[PDB]
Amino acid sequence: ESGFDYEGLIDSELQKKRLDKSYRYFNNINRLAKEFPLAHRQREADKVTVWCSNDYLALSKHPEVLDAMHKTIDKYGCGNIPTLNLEAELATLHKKEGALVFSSCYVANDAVLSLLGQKMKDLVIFSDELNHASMIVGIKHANVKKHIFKHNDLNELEQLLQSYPKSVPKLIAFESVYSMAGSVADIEKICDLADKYGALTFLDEVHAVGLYGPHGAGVAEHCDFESHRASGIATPKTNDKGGAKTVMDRVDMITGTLGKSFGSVGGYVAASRKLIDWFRSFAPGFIFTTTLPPSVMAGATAAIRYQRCHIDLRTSQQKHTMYVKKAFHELGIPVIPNPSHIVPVLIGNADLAKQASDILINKHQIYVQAINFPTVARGTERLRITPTPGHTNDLSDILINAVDDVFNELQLPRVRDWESQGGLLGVGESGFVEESNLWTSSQLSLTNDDLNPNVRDPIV
Amino acid sequence: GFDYEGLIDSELQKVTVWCSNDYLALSKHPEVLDAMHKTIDKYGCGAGGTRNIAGHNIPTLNLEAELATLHKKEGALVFSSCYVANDAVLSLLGQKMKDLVIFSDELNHASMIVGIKHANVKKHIFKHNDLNELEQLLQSYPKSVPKLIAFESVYSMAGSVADIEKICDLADKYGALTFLDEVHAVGLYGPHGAGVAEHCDFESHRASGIATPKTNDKGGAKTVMDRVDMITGTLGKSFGSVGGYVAASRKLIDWFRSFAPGFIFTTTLPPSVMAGATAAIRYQRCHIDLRTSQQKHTMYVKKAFHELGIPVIPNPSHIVPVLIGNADLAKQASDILINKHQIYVQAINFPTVARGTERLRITPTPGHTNDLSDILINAVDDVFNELQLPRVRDWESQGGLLGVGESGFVEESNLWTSSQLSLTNDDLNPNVRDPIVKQLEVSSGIKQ
Repeated sequence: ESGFDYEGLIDSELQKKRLDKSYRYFNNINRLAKEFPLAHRQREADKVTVWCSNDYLALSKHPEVLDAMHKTIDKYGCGNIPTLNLEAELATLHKKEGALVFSSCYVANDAVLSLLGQKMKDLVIFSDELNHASMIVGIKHANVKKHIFKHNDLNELEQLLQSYPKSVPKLIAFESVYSMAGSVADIEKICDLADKYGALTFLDEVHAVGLYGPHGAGVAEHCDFESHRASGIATPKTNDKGGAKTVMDRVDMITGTLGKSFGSVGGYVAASRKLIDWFRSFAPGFIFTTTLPPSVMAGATAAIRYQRCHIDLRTSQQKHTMYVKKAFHELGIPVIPNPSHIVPVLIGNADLAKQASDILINKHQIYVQAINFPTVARGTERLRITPTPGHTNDLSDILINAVDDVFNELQLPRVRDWESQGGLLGVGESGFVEESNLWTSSQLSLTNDDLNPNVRDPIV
Repeated sequence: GFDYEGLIDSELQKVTVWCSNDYLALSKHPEVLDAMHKTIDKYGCGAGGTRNIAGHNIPTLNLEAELATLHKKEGALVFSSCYVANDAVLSLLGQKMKDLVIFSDELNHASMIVGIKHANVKKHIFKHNDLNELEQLLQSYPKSVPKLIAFESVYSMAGSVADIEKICDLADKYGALTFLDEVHAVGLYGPHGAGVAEHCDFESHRASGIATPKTNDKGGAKTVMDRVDMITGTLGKSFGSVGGYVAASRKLIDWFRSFAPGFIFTTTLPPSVMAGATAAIRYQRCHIDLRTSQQKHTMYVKKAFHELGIPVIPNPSHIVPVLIGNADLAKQASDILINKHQIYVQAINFPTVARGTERLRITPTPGHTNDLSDILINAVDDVFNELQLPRVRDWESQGGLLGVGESGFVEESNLWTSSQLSLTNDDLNPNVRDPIVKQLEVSSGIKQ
C-alpha cells in the first residue's frame, strides 16, 4: 500500500501562497547599534536607513540597556533577582499590584486568554475584529463562545453585551493601538461598558507602552495624563475627570511586549495580585520554567526605568512623526489619518506597493516593508513607516523626497487622486472627521523636569 | 455581576546548583560570552522586529544553518522557545491535516501535550516505550491515513530513552511521520552532540563528521537521524542560551516558516542570544570531551550512591533521580540540602510523577568535578540518615519500585559505551573544527 502524500500537501499549500503573492521573502537587515537607524544588508558595505522597525524609542542600542546586558552577562552568563526586578518595574509602570513575564507577548496573550477560557467555561469573549493573531489564537484556545464586533464599533459591542444577563461572565479583548492603520481604541468607553454588563477587560498595549502617557505606560495612562504626571510613580487620588479610579486602574489585565519599544525580547501581563497569582498558579508550568535569560531581562528593565523618567523620548518621536505627516500632506502623499505614531502611506495595489518598496531600498537605500493581504484588505495595500527619536528632520527630508520620487516614477495615486473616486480610509473623503493626535501641544512641550521626582531612580 | 474574585480566591486557597538546565556548563563559557559581548556592541540588544519586518539578520541565518548542519537536515527554523516550537509544529500538522491521527508516548512533557491538544485531531496515548502497543495502534488503520508518532529521545524525569530506530521502522511500515523531541539530548549524545538520533549511528557520524555518511552503522542507506521527519530541540539547556528550533526537510521548514503563527507574529530573538547559541553549538560539536566529562561525572555519582545504598532509579542516561517515595520527605530532604549543606536539588512530586515515586532530580555537568560530587554524595548520605529515608535494601524488602531493588531486574546499558567514553577531541573528523557553514535559502524563503 501507499501512505498519504505529505510532500504533495505541503507543495500544494505553499504553491497557493505563491499564486496569491502572499509567499514571503525575508530581507537580511542588520541594525547597527552605533549607526542608528542605519542597517547593513548581507554585505556590510551596503547600508540602508530603517524606517519600518518596531524599536520605537531606539532603546535597543541605548547605553543603559547595553551596559545592563554586558554587566549582567559577566555575572550571570548567557542562559531569581532579575525576574523580580523586571516584574516589579512592569507592575510599577502600569501601577498594578503585580506583573508576570513570559517568553513573548504572543505567549502572554495565548496563556492568559486560554486560562480565562479554561477556568470559566461559561465565559463569553467579545473581540475586536482587528485583534492581533496572538489574541485570536488565545481566544480560540480559550474554547468558549465568542463574538467578533466590527472594529472600534462601540455601538455593536454594547448590543452584543446586552443580549446576555449581567451574571454571565464576559471578557472584552481589544488593543489600545492597532498597528496596521494606527487607530486607537476608546478605553474609557469600553471600561464603562464593562462595568455596566459585568465584564472583565483585556487590553493589549503592545504598540502603546513607551509611546503614550507621561511615563509611557500606554494609552490607558494617557487617558488621565495630568493625574498620572502629577502623581508620578504613585497612584493618583482622582482621575482627570475628578473620579475615584483611573482608566489604567480600571482595566483588569494589561499585556505588553519587551520586543518593540523596550529594545529587547519578552512579554508580560500586569494586573491585580489575585489575577497574577491565578495566572502564575494555573497556567501551564512550562511557560514559567522556560523563560528569558537574565541579561535580556536586565536590558528591558533598564529601558523601562530610563523611558519612564524621560518623556523627551515620546515628545521626540511624536514631533518627528508630525514632521513627516505634515510634509506628506503638503505633497499629496496619501497617509492614512490616525492620531498615533504610525505613518502608513496608502498605495491601493499589491503589485505597486511591492515595486515601491523595492525601488525605495534599491534606488534610495530606504527600508520600508510593503503591507498587503491577508495583513490588510485587498485594495488597501500600504507602506508602513514608523519614525523614532532617532529619525531627525535631516533623515526625514531624505525619506520624504525619496517617497515623492517613487510616487512620480510609478505614477501612484495621490491624495488628489483618491478623492476623485470618493476616497478610501479617510484619504480623499469629503467631510471626513480626523481624530486629533493623542499628544496635545501642551503635552509635547513638557520636559523631563516636569515629571514627578519620584520617577527618577526610585527603589523598586 | 459574575463573581470573578470569588472564583479566583476559591482556586488559590552561595550554593552549589545540582538541578540546573545547562548540561555542558557552556552558558558562562568564554566563546559564548565573547560572541554575545561582540554581537551586543554591533547589533544592540533586541532584534527590533519580526522575521518579516526588520527582524531578519545574519545571526539568525548563521544559527539556523548551524542547527541544520548539526542534525544534517536540509533546514532548521528558530522559535522564541522550545515550547513555542513544539506547539507551532504540532498545531500546524493538525490544522492542515484534520484527519491526522497522532500516537503519543504517555510520558511526553506538557509542551508536546499542549501542542497535540492544539492540533485538534484524534490521538492515541501508548504506554511508555511500549512499541508492541504502538504497532497495534498503527495497524488498526489503513496505511493511507496520515499519522504522526510523537515522542522524546530522553525523558527527563526518569532518564529513560526511546528506541528511535524501531519507531522509524514502524513509521515506514504504517505510513506515519515522526516528531522527535531531543530537548534533553542535544549536546549530550552522538559524537557531535546532535542527540540520540545521531548516537543511533555513532560510528558513521563520527567518521563522516560534518558530512552526511554514505551508509548507517548497519550498512543501510539512511541514518536514523536522517529518517526522523521532524527533530525539535532547545537552545536553552546544553547550548547555554534561550530559544527553540525544528530541523527537517527544507519543504517542511518553509511550511512552518510560512504557515505557523507562533513563528510569524512574534519578535525575533535578540541577535546576541543567537550568536551565543551559535558559538555554543560550534564549540560543543567539536568537543566530545564535554559529553565524556558529563557521562563520567554522572557515572561517578551513581557508583558512589550505589555503594552507599542511595536508591537511584536505574537509567542509561545523564540523569540521577534519587528515589524518596514520599512528597513531604522529598521536599524536606531538598530543604535540608540547601539550608544545611548548601546543595540545591529540587524535589519532583505529583503530578509530574506518580504519587509514591517522589524523587530528587540531579543533573551533573562537566563543571561538577568529583570534589563537588564528593560534597553532594556526603550531604545526601547525611540527609538520608537525618530523615531515616529508605535505602536500596529497604526498597528491596518491599519488592522494589521502578527497578530499584527489584528481583531479577536487568538495567538498560548506558547509551555511552566504554569505547565511546574513551574517545577524545582528536578522534573527531577535523571537518567539524572551524567549519564554514553556508547560510540556507529557506531561511529567507525559496525562489522558483
